[PDB]
Amino acid sequence: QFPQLDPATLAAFSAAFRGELIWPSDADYDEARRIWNGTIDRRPALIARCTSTPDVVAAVSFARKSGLLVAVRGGGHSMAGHSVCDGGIVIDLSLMNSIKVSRRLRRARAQGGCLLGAFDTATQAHMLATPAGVVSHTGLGGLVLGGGFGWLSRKYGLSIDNLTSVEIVTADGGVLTASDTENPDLFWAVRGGGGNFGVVTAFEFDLHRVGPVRFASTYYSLDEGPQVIRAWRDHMATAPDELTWALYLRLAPPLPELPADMHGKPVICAMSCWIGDPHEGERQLESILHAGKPHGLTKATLPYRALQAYSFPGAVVPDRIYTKSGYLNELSDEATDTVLEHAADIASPFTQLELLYLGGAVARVPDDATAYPNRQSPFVTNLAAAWMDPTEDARHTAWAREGYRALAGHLSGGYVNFMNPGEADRTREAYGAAKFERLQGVKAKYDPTNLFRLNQNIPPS
Amino acid sequence: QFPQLDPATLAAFSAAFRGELIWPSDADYDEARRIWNGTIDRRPALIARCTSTPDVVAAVSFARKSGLLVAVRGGGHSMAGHSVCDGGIVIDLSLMNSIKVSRRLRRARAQGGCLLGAFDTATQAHMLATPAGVVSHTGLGGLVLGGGFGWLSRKYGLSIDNLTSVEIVTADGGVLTASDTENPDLFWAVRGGGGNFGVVTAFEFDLHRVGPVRFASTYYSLDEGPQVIRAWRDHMATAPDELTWALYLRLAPPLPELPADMHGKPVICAMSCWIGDPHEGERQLESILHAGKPHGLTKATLPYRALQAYSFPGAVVPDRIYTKSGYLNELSDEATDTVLEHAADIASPFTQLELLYLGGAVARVPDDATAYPNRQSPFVTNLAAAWMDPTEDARHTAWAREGYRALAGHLSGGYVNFMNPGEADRTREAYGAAKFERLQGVKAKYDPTNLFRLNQNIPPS
Ligand SMILES: Cc1cc2nc3c(=O)[nH]c(=O)nc-3n(C[C@H](O)[C@H](O)[C@H](O)COP(=O)(O)OP(=O)(O)OC[C@H]3O[C@@H](n4cnc5c(N)ncnc54)[C@H](O)[C@@H]3O)c2cc1C
Ligand SMILES: Cc1cc2nc3c(=O)[nH]c(=O)nc-3n(C[C@H](O)[C@H](O)[C@H](O)COP(=O)(O)OP(=O)(O)OC[C@H]3O[C@@H](n4cnc5c(N)ncnc54)[C@H](O)[C@@H]3O)c2cc1C
Ligand SMILES: O=C(CC(=O)c1ccccc1)CC(=O)C(F)(F)F
Ligand SMILES: O=C(CC(=O)c1ccccc1)CC(=O)C(F)(F)F
Repeated sequence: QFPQLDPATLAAFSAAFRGELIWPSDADYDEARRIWNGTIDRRPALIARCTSTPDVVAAVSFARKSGLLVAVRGGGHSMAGHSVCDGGIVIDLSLMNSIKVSRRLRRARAQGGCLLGAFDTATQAHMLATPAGVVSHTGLGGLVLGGGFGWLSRKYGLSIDNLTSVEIVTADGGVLTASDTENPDLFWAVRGGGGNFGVVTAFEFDLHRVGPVRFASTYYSLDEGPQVIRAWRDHMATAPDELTWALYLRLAPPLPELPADMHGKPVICAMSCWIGDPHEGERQLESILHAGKPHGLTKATLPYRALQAYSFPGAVVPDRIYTKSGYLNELSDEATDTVLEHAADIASPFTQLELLYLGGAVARVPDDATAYPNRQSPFVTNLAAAWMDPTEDARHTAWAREGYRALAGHLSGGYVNFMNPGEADRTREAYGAAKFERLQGVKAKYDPTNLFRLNQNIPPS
Repeated sequence: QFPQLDPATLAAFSAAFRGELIWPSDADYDEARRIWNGTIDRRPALIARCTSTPDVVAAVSFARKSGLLVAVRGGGHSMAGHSVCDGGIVIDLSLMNSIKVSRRLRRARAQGGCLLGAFDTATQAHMLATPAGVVSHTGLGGLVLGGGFGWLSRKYGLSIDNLTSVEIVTADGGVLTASDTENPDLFWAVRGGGGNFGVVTAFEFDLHRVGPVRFASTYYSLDEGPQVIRAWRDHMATAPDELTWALYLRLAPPLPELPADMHGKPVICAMSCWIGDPHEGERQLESILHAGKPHGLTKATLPYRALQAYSFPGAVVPDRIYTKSGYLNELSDEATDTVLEHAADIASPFTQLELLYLGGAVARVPDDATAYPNRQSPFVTNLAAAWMDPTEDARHTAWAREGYRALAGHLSGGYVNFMNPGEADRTREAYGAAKFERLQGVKAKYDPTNLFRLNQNIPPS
């Protein structure tokens, strides 16, 4: 926490760095070191808030020279706690939030510290968008490096499927460009390979015109769980790419649109949207809403920016979280029953057992085209425990691990961006052997000393 | 646009500036010089995209030494076209979008180029907010310096009512902090006096906790205008601060929630929200939704960030705009009829005649406490023509001027941030004589040469 540093290499860093430095003695240190996963309580020797690419070069080089463990932070959403370290340096990108958008080229260049909501605001000024995650204050950086999925993904692919280049700072302090035509081996690896290869300071995306979206959210009783889940699974198998429909098993929020009868009881929350014409969307959504008897139905026609901002309306931000996630190639009636049993046990009002259906454009990309594994598995399930009181940690964590073990014969792979702090050992199985090995080769080339290891780490071959 | 610059002056600027320059021969120049108001077609000698406070110091000094007319650009929303100039320099802040939020202090520091949606994203990560306008890609900078109102204003005031300090670069290249206790004269003047005093590079705000908001929008036939507008004005006179209710008279958008037979015909779109508990909001919104026969009702409980992203769901971004706006102290039956007559003539599908009710917290601040005038007028009307085809300019512009002139006996003052490119002469009546004199005094002190004059301009002394 107070390691001895070399005064000469500290002063050279300071001279070369235009951003802000936050030391352990500083008033803002305890807030600056907090990340969204509040179970993670670590104490860096230094937080370096970078403001440009040359800042990130100076910070990488200073870390390498001084032997400080490197954490990189974009939006601080790491479910595994990777964006903070004990006794090392946090290369904190959160002030590097600039976005340039060309309407004529349908292109955006976003800095590596952007939040999604900043990005979506900027592109939507021109009625443009590209796929990203569903919660606005997530970081672009970590989300994209792992793949990135959300409402636009069935239609337009993963975030990475719209990424045309990056600017990246490597472990040796060099600044590279990677694209299809420049360092393409690195360009393959960053599209799914996390922060293993360097600090991405700029991302360039192709964009799509996305106008108003018909959206619906409704809640179903768990008494109708099997019918509603089976309807969802069957429907999604043949659904237009334009339809996205997700199920969140959770206690019913105390909202005025729901009867007070249901508040605080486990329910299915179904969220759906039509990426396309809203009149068509109204027809499509009406056709799926009666999977069970709907309660607390909200339907609206939203700019895409508002769809992105919608998830989720609650009164309190959860402090502590723990997640267990995997993909499924099929969701059987037996797995459905398992999901429903484990959902009925949910204790916290912030916890959700999520059932997502990807496929569509995501699955049309060939498997070997990027480092993102599992494109062909259309289901994702995430036991997303969240709560407030640290004395409850063992109970919440146990719930998520029990549900995972019960589902484990159905599950395959894992999204690197849903891994928890204990899941370092899941990397090889997440990627599979052929991808894991190709990534190790890229690692050997670009980060042979594994300078960047606070991630779902790929050691160099 | 191709002026002769001094090589020593230019070189000095180059050495001190770390942002991006855009020259007239560059491929991105025509896109970079476009502003939201597409009727404004100007060709600067240089666009300087600043990335830091020192960048702005360098651009200001360069402009002063070179005699280049200065445009300052935040989000580019100027109804008057002030953020681009022929032959001068645009000090372009749009890459200065960083925001730091302290949850524990309930404070945000935001750079002068931020978009609202970026700010709201950042504060909402903590369930915090402060008031700002209702269209997410508006710039923070110009909106705040003229006062800044939106959904949170009846409860929490203008943006400026939550401002605690600014960092500002003045005409002589100096960097100052202004606050209640530091350069307080300047701090008075920036709260409502526009960009007249310098380039604001950072704004610091107090924040509030703002959880889910109950929201409604519904459309009434314009045949019910008399009763709807009467209900609105009478209800708002005694309404809780928590209620905000605005009327947009427009052609009905072709949305699936509306019957096809109302598409494209004159209606009143009413939008309302309760800033407070959502069960209470449901009861309050239900009580006002029958001002006329409601059609196309949308009711939702939204995160405040989604409320901010909502305005407005349309499929096309209007290229050309023209606004005429004023305040009213009261809204008589005869003014009501005048508005309704003028609204029945609307031609473009993007044009709206807006009727806002402010009051609440905005009117509880003493009139002399900031440079914002007209606090005690609760009504704002804005004839906001918007269209696509340049051959239609004379027609749309006439509609707006005609409605304004018909209302002018009822109107007082004017919001500087709704002024059109032809309204330079409205500055003294907008502020009133005492405020305008005090502002000229502050101007003589901080901008004695009127270097910053692309704004609703206050000449010194
Ligand atoms: C509430 C919430 C909702 C989410 N929803 C979705 C969703 O809808 N879809 C989805 O796909 N994912 C989603 N996620 C998961 C998310 O993709 C991961 O948590 C992601 O890693 C977050 O990125 P970040 O920059 O915010 O996180 P951080 O904790 O800052 O970083 C995560 C990892 O990326 C690295 N990193 C970050 N920025 C850079 C960079 N610029 N260059 C190099 N390395 C970098 C870090 O070193 C770390 O290894 C969500 C997360 C949260 C917490
Ligand atoms: C679609 C739309 C919706 C709007 N809705 C609302 C609303 O709900 N509420 C409301 O109050 N207003 C609203 N407005 C009006 C708005 O407040 C003004 O248009 C505002 O001036 C825009 O600021 P900007 O930075 O985007 O514009 P710009 O055109 O970049 O700047 C406008 C003025 O401010 C100066 N300037 C900008 N940034 C700075 C800075 N950092 N320091 C010094 N000078 C600066 C410029 O020199 C210029 O004089 C809206 C505008 C638009 C176009
Ligand atoms: O739902 C998500 C995951 C998701 O990406 C998604 C959700 C709906 C539609 C498309 C994609 C965010 C979330 O709450 C999580 F906890 F899982 F992280
Ligand atoms: O009509 C508005 C709305 C506005 O400021 C407002 C709207 C609702 C509540 C409080 C304030 C401004 C705007 O976005 C426009 F450009 F059209 F003028």
